[PDB]
Amino acid sequence: KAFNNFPITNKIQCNGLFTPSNIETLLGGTEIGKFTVTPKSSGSMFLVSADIIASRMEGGVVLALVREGDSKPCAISYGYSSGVPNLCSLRTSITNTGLTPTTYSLRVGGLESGVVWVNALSNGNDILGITNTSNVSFLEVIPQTNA
Amino acid sequence: KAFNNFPITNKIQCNGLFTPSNIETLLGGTEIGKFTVTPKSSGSMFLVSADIIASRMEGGVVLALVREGDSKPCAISYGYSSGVPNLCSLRTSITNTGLTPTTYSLRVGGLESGVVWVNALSNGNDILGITNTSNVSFLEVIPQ
Amino acid sequence: AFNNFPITNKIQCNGLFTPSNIETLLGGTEIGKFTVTPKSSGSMFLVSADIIASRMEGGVVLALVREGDSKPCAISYGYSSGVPNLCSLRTSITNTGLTPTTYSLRVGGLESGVVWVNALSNGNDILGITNTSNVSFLEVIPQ
Ligand SMILES: [K+]
Repeated sequence: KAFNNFPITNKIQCNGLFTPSNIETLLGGTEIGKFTVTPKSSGSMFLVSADIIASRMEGGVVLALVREGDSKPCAISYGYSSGVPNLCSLRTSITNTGLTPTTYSLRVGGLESGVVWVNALSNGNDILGITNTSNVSFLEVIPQTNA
Repeated sequence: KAFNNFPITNKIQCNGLFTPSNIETLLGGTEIGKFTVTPKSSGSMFLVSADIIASRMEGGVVLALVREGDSKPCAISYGYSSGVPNLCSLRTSITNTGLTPTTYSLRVGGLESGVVWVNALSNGNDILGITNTSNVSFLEVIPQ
Repeated sequence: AFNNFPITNKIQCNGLFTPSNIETLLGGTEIGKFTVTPKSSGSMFLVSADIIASRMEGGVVLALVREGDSKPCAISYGYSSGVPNLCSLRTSITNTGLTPTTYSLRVGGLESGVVWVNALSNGNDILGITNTSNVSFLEVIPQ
């Protein structure tokens, strides 16, 4: 079937917040990447893993995956930073509805308040003075029919 | 080769602690899911990933995977929450014996003290006012 | 091909990661070495390191080094408040042949601080038992 990895090496200032008002809309957080994938197989799943290096002053990080054409996220996850960079992750298994190429958008933002930096320290400076890499991968798998 | 994903969306208050006296028993934590998988290949392994949204007042979260029929966990992992929700994960490779369906239970609880809420804020409220989703997946693979 | 490499020892990771050593081989403490051989050409390895780590309040750094290189090919970040927490590295590396290749995983403090792997910050067993961190290599064919 399919495997696709999408590295994200850009630094992103995510000043877009996630709130109870915007969480089920398209307005929450800040987009950090877009990814187009095509299932090879009927009846398959995409196992999606976003593993994002992020910093913020003490608080929560929200990640939201949006299928282009939908009006709200199809998966939402949560991370944390104390001030120092931490891996913030989203895992989901999406049931595929055909063989049409589909574009997903990943958005990142503070839980209710605060600015989140992706691939940087909490002030936007390079972590350890270098370029860092976050990753979003899509792995197509066939789920087992359980007897 | 078998694959299955098991979403978990209930808000669950995990009052069961993990302690040095219960960690090698079936009594630690609070069960948050139970899953039955069937290997298609003999001598395979399951790559298991539990990714659980959890909150607790400042402290450690423990995750334990228990194979039904065993007397203690076959895998143990650790997570953290400051009070705000955070993903707490267990990732392991588990050996399969034969082709019969096998049932696994996932337990979550505080490291030695504290209450852990799964899929909720530390007071049991909905995170961002919505239903939230945790996942446990099993991917069958042939080891080298 | 799938290969899993469990790491069970209690390891004091006293080697720091600093701006001066991050792009060298000198950062961190090696916690494991893994030799894998791609079965298919054009393939990638999906690498997942999930390491139980503790330190006094602060950042944990993880670096994967491929034998022959002068610096890490993947770097990730974790956190501990003083109690053990899973610190992870995820990456996809492109395979270049069908010959065995050796990788090294190093863990250390972000700029300062001792990190313990598979242990409390004083080197005691967590919950009084042996604990397990894992590094796996799953060979897959890309698009
Ligand atoms: K903290």
